[PDB]
Amino acid sequence: DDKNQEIIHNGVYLRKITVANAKSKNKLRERLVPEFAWYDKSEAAYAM
RNA sequence: UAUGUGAUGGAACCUCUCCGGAUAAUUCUAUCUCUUCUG
Repeated sequence: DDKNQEIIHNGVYLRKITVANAKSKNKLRERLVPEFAWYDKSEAAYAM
């Protein structure tokens, strides 16, 4: 995909979200965060 | 809009005095961006 005026997220996976602390253990963990299409349609690293 | 037997006003140089001057290498590396949902 490419950039659009609708700016609706179309993506999944990548990145490890940092938690705002946890009840048991506080450490980095990977989550399936939604993301927007890159703007490449050096235009090699972009997300939302 | 004068008044008459009498007008050198062509009868007078806006003249004189004062450095557009002083100071400045056309040079060059650390991020940028804020909301994530109990995890």
